Amino acid sequence: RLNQRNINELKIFVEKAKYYSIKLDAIYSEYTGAYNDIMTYIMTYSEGTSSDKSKVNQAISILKKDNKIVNKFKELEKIIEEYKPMFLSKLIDDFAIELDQAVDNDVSNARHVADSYEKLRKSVALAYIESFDVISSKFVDSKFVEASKKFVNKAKEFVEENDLIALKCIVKTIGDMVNDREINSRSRYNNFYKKEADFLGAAVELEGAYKAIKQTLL
Repeated sequence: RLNQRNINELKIFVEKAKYYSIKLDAIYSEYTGAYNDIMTYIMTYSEGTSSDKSKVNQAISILKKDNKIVNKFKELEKIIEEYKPMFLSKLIDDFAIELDQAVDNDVSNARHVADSYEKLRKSVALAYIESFDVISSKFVDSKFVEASKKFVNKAKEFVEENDLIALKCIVKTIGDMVNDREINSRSRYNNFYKKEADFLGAAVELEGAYKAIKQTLL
């Protein structure tokens, strides 16, 4: 009856986007060294600890190279094509432009490129939550829809603390629920991340609300 097609949509979204977090971690793992070389050069140059712009021109050049980072980001946008917020698309295009216009020895664009990269990485994690928000919204069940808004809001507070760590937990947690496996309410990071607990709280409320729906479709 009611809610089956809502459940199919969510199941199809979570499965399509199963690798969304690991593919974001791939961008981090590959480009973190480029980012730090920029951040470190700036702070070191900032205190008149001399100039080695080579490390920035190298950093910028490895970001630019073969459009790999832009296309890795465009892949993530397409994984959530049907639900992608406009806040993602603009930032990807703006970051492409920003990179395209980065010139050698121009250190201020560098800081800006670094800044846009960390913001874009965050937006990507926020874009998974957004998509979850759009799908969950469509459900005809007060409890699930109310559980979903708290889930979404605690997922966002978690992402503000650590985008990459939060995104990993969000994908897993919604992965587990949708695959009918018990949500684990234990902090996976032993409360090192202070927002994880509130998120898993919202998740086990969501979990009870999802289960009741599944009971209606038996």
